[PDB]
Amino acid sequence: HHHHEKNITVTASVDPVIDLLQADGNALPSAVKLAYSPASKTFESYRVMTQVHTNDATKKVIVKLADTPQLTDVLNSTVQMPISVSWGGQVLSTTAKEFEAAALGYSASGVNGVSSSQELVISAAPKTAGTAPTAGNYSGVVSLVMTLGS
Amino acid sequence: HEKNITVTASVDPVIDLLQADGNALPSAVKLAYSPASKTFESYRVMTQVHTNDATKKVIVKLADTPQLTDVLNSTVQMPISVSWGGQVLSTTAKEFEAAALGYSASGVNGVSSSQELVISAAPKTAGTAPTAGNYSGVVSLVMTLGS
Amino acid sequence: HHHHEKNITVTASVDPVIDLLQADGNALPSAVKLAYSPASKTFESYRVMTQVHTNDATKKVIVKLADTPQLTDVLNSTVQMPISVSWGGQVLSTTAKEFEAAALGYSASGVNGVSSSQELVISAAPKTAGTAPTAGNYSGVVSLVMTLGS
Repeated sequence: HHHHEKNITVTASVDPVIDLLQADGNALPSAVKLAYSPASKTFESYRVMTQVHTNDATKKVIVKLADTPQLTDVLNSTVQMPISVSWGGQVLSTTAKEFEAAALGYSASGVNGVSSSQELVISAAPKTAGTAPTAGNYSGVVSLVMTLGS
Repeated sequence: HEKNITVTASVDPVIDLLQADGNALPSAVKLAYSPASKTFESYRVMTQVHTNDATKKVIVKLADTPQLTDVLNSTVQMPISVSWGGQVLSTTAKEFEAAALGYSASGVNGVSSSQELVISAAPKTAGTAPTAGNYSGVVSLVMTLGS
Repeated sequence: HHHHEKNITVTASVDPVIDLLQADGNALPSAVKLAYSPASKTFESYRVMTQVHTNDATKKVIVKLADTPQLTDVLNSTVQMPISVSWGGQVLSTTAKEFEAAALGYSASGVNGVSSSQELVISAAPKTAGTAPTAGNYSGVVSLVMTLGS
């Protein structure tokens, strides 16, 4: 008699060669929010455990940021705070870092092609410590580029 | 210091499917594809029927056959599959008897025992990777109370 | 080689003086969805554990709502279900309530400038008490305003 409808939008970003997924099998979120503490004068970092999945485990995994990430006041371009990104214990930047199979622990993981868990950390700090940031809403993009080759 | 929290709700006063933990189901899910295993990680959540009448059957169908479609290329699609209460769902409705849904084992009036909801997808051809891109689709659940 | 770009938008709402974070450090969510049960005829309350982070732990904290929050039918603005908000064991309102420093347990927390944890509860009720709500999609905003007193 009564008809109830429920629409759930399903999405996927597919890469056939390489991707970085959460260690729990989920997709990484497209957006994260960092909290700033007026008490500790620091941001609470975003930390997530991830695994690289690849279609060839004989190749090297190369990781770099497409650009230097910044939190920028959405009302004032001039007002910025740097973002720091670490993955698998390595500070990432615009200069590429190479990760070899042994170091990614492919054999350890237990499914072929998939790395051991590595932590991804995204965080931020004010440009100069001691000086509190200016109030506002801030935005930026961590552009993670990862390549397979050799 | 202003802090804004948007709060929403979708209300059905006769029947709804909620999470088994009491939360609402999400309006959207994101599925991860692994280039290593060539498969998608399924979305799995335990659910309960909440209903104004627990003596009726619950009939469940999909309004349309769900697909993941390349946002930039309509011609490139992958099938989505949906399971509920241990049954593969389709455009043809499945009937769940009131007794099967375990209302008397739940211990809460009008709340069914838990039933797993599974959404997943697979490449069009098994063992062959799909093409790179961003894909999207709707699972359109239709549930009715029998008379 | 093959390159896969993955862009993660990072945002922050920065307040230098005072802010309310989740008790685990993360930012509060920007949105919550309340379930309505046709079985119990109630909305499930959203509850989250929170801490005040402040640059002065000696000051009273004043908390109010900017407007009386409503769950309003997105198709009909005249169908409003009242939203109720409590924080730290107090029902909040557009009329301010004050929380003394001593009461917020800054000195019981392990951390300078961080209060003891305080529960935030958001819930709602039907437009007319004792009568089920009409089917629809509803939306509203809980605007929380918090300043330091004396």
